[PDB]
Amino acid sequence: VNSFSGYLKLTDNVYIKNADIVEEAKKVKPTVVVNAANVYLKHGGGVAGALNKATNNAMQVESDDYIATNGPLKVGGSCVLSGHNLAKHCLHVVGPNVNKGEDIQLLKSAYENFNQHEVLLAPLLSAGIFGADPIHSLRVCVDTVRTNVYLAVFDKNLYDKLVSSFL
Ligand SMILES: O=C(O)Cc1c(Cl)cccc1Cl
Repeated sequence: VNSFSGYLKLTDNVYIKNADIVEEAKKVKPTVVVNAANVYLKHGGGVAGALNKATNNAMQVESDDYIATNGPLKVGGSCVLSGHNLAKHCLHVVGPNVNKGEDIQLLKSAYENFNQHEVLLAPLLSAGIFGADPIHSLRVCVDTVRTNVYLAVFDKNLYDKLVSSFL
């Protein structure tokens, strides 16, 4: 049993809810919250901007030190950093950004990072400002992640379309 409440069960291991990932993290304090990161860990907008704002910019300060030491992530890659006030850990995962022309096949590689964690609160990778089709992102998630993933979808309209269209 875990703390997550109000989710619809899609599969054995994948759950979904219409929720603000920031407000969900604040309530649950999950072991792992996933950030929709870019390779520079520049948390300007979308999910990353919202998570970072909720940490009062402490996520960005930590991230800048990580990049200064290690250099940029790979598209499809990840790093584990602090969850600050939101979670124990933040798994920063880089899905391909269609608005930069990145290979959508890298979305499966991105989701494979989730398998290193038994339970996660996450957004749909590569959707939102990254430009991918969220329906596709959900299919790749279900067909790739084997650990228990709780997906937060902010827009009620997209949430309802993801559920209604789910095979
Ligand atoms: O949650 C939403 O409504 C839209 C959304 C964002 Cl903002 C970021 C990543 C994935 C998705 Cl699906």
